[PDB]
Amino acid sequence: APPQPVTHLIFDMDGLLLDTERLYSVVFQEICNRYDKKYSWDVKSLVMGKKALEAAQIIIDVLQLPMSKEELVEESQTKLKEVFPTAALMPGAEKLIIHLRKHGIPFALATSSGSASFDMKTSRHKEFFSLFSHIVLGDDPEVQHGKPDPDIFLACAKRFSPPPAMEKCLVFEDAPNGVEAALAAGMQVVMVPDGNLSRDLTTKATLVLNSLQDFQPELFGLPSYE
Ligand SMILES: [Mg+2]
Repeated sequence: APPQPVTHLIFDMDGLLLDTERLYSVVFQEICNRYDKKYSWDVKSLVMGKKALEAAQIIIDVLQLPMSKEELVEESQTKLKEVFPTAALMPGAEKLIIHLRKHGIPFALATSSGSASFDMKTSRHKEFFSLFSHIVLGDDPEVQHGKPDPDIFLACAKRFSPPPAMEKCLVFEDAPNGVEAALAAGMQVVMVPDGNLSRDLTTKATLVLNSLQDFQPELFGLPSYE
């Protein structure tokens, strides 16, 4: 469907604004390989956008790992805490966010990451995340399930004042679960997937781009870059 104008933007964090998915990947690969299993792209495609416990359970079930979701979360989080602060902004992220800010376009963050993980990941980036109108995290009491459940995006949209119609919201996502959550919420979505994701999982979004650098805001009725 052709892109329609929007007034409010909602961003994913992991893999979209920050390069944190590579950190998850290295840690889960190390754990999976102990058990002679490969933490592969098909598995990643299932768990990106999920809350930590949800993701862990899926990894365990799909790869048949001999652990509980609680054990996998505890171990992986212990390892990830050491490296989360090294997260870096993705290409085009700063340019876009600063542009939206200048033009007073409301935008917010909607991430399945919990509080502690968010705090660690954003250690070097507090000035960037301070530009968001508001932030909804995965441990928000209003949000029961991770993506592809639409609740995190619905909750995020409802916290703008005044709240927009969902159809005037534009989501930015790197993950197929996030694309599905946006569509289920009645929102348009720009996907910026890793090119290793399958064709089937990267042909559902309103627009699919190789980089945020390629996003043309005017396509959605927003101001062009200066
Ligand atoms: Mg993501």
